[PDB]
Amino acid sequence: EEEIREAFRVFDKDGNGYISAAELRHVMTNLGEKLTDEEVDEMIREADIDGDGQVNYEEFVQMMTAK
Ligand SMILES: [Ca+2]
Ligand SMILES: [Ca+2]
Repeated sequence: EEEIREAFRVFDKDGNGYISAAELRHVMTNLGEKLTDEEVDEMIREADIDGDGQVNYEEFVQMMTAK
């Protein structure tokens, strides 16, 4: 949980409590993963359950902790 929360805070550059798709591109691109805007749209749409177009802490946990 702390690893996921700390990681979630690391991607929330503005501390808004929500990770934007472009923010995902920043972390994924520097993390060594280069995704296109559509590939991130797929990850956002799959992890975005409220269709808000962004990943919140609960969605991030399920997407990375998808049991
Ligand atoms: Ca943010
Ligand atoms: Ca969402």
